[PDB]
Amino acid sequence: AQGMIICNNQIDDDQLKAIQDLASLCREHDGGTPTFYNHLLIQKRPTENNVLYFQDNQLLGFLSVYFFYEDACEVSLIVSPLHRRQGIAKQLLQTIMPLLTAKEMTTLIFSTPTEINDDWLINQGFSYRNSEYHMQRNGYDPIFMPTPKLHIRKATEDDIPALCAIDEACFPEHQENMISRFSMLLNDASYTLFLASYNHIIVGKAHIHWQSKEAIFSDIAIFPQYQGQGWGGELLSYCINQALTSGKNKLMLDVETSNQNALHLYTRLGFKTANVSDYWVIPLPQLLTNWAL
Ligand SMILES: *SCCNC(=O)CCNC(=O)[C@H](O)C(C)(C)COP(=O)(O)OP(=O)(O)OC[C@H]1O[C@@H](n2cnc3c(N)ncnc32)[C@H](O)[C@@H]1OP(=O)(O)O
Ligand SMILES: CC(C)(COP(=O)(O)OP(=O)(O)OC[C@H]1O[C@@H](n2cnc3c(N)ncnc32)[C@H](O)[C@@H]1OP(=O)(O)O)[C@@H](O)C(=O)NCCC(=O)NCCS
Repeated sequence: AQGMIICNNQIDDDQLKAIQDLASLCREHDGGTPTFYNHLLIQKRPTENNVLYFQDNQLLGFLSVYFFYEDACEVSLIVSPLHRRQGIAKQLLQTIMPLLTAKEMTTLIFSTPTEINDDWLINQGFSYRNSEYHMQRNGYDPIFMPTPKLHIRKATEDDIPALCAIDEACFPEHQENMISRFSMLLNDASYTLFLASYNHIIVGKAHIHWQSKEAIFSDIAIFPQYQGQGWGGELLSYCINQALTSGKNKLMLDVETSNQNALHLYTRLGFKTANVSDYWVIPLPQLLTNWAL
């Protein structure tokens, strides 16, 4: 008999592959997994945010907290489907709550696989917020496009006013960091900000972040006034074919949404939903009375 609880501030390489093996076992049974931020896990973070639960040399539970907002934190938590309703989740949370009360936390955000937990979550005071589709296009075949009607080019530092017009109309979350954020993106060769123009009028954009064997798509936008014309599909088509020409076949795209109709164009250019996570909110004091402290 042996139980062991490790609480640290950085996931080492072998711990990471134990965590990924446990997560894959949960994907086997749950149809999906919570959202993990691997770059944050393997980073030396200021506090002890990771909790690993072992039983006879076996990783059975894992929790990590991410401090994104001010009074809110995101929690990714998994327990071996073969060892559930044994209190492993309350043990992991008991471990982390001293850190949470010290940071003055008031609200917890849990990422969860869809459907399977809906009824007991809502019956315990959790509130659904949104969902996230982690998409991948893995085919080697390019997109065969009709007559191109857009001119598409890499944005230089001289397209900032157009980039800021696009952001103002589509990405209000960057309002007051926008010029300085663009100045760094445009002077980083691992980022390509594609500008789409129809008859010399700029109609939208899309970002590609190049990695050594992947390409990460983000910040796709067509102005609402221009969204009927087929330009969103042409722009994204062009970016896909650019990544394939560049020798990257793992194309990533993450979409936060509460309705699946925001997936129509992407799935139709060959992206598929590799994982879906739901995000539920609960007041911290309510969680520690429904779960014994
Ligand atoms: S201020 C602008 C804010 N930006 C966003 O919210 C970013 C995400 N969406 C977009 O930038 C545009 O909605 C995209 C997805 C690029 C579509 O632009 P377009 O409307 O120009 O693209 P097409 O005309 O080529 O495509 C029409 C086809 O696909 C589905 N569609 C509409 N809206 C979406 C969204 N939001 N997500 C996925 N698919 C979407 C449609 O089926 C639309 O086709 P129909 O002919 O309308 O059936
Ligand atoms: C829930 C999970 C995260 C931990 O489960 P666990 O170790 O089985 O949790 P516990 O045994 O600590 O039980 C704690 C509270 O679970 C709630 N809970 C867990 N599973 C539940 C279920 N299937 N139905 C109702 N409540 C459940 C209860 O309040 C349980 O309380 P009780 O048994 O004392 O009444 C596990 O089901 C899992 O890893 N699921 C997949 C990942 C996921 O959904 N993460 C999101 C968590 S919000």
